[PDB]
Amino acid sequence: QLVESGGGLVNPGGSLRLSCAASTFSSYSMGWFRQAPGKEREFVVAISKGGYKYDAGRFTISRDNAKNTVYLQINSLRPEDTAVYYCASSRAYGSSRLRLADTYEYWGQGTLVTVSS
Ligand SMILES: [Zn+2]
Ligand SMILES: [Zn+2]
Repeated sequence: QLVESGGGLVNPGGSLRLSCAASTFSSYSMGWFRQAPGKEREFVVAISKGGYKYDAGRFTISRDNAKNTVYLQINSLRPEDTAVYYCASSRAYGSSRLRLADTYEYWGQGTLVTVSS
């Protein structure tokens, strides 16, 4: 029900906007996670149903309910940022449990971001 878009080749120090389009979006808290080469999964950032954000300050989140979309902005890319980025939706209200993958029920396919130069 979720599709991430926008990944690609990007420069260190650059900026990148990813989008996660949802197929009743307003009733879900939305989170972004990432899996880098080697690393295990990392929480990135989440925005609750109510509009409140939970952070892991280069990664920011907005939700356009009227476009059924959540955006991840990465400002000032770093080599650590090479990863597949996953969007996820949870039926939970906002809490620090939105930093945990186990809280989410629906997930996207991921979009790959490669920091290079
Ligand atoms: Zn914060
Ligand atoms: Zn809009």
